[PDB]
Amino acid sequence: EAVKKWVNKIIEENIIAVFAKTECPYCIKAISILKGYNLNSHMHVENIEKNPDMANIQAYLKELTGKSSVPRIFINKDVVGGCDDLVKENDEGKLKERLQKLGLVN
Ligand SMILES: [Hg+2]
Repeated sequence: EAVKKWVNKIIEENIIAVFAKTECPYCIKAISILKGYNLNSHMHVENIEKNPDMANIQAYLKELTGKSSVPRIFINKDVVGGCDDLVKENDEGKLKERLQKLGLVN
């Protein structure tokens, strides 16, 4: 219950929520792509490897998204997925569309 509520609060209180691990190039790449849209002010990155409940958090992320791996990326509570999903959305114009709908890019 407590772990789920904690994860939920991160997803619900930040428009852009990224769950990450320590020194992971795909975490770093995804976060850099998002900051390249000047999303810093509405982004929260949570390092779940530096957490005693990493496995619980990952299991819940898999319940929510189908995958336990990080990075795990949510935008306005919608599941984006991992860095590869973000790259696809970015290259194909979907990411910009999402952000436009949120007033985050003009
Ligand atoms: Hg990627």
